[PDB]
Amino acid sequence: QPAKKTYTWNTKEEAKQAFKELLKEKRVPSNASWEQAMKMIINDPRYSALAKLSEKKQAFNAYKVQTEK
Repeated sequence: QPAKKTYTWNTKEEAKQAFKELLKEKRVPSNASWEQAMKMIINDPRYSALAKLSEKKQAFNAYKVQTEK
């Protein structure tokens, strides 16, 4: 196809994993707002790892709690 490469997810852990790993690669800070983290991660196809934005936010919030303390 005329474009970049797309990722594919089948298990909730894999999709949630790409979203969390997506924030890690985006260096999202633990104090980033869903807007800053979501945009920095949406630019990446990993954002498609989650079909619901509510789960996308839970993974982002969990991502900050995993890179804090």
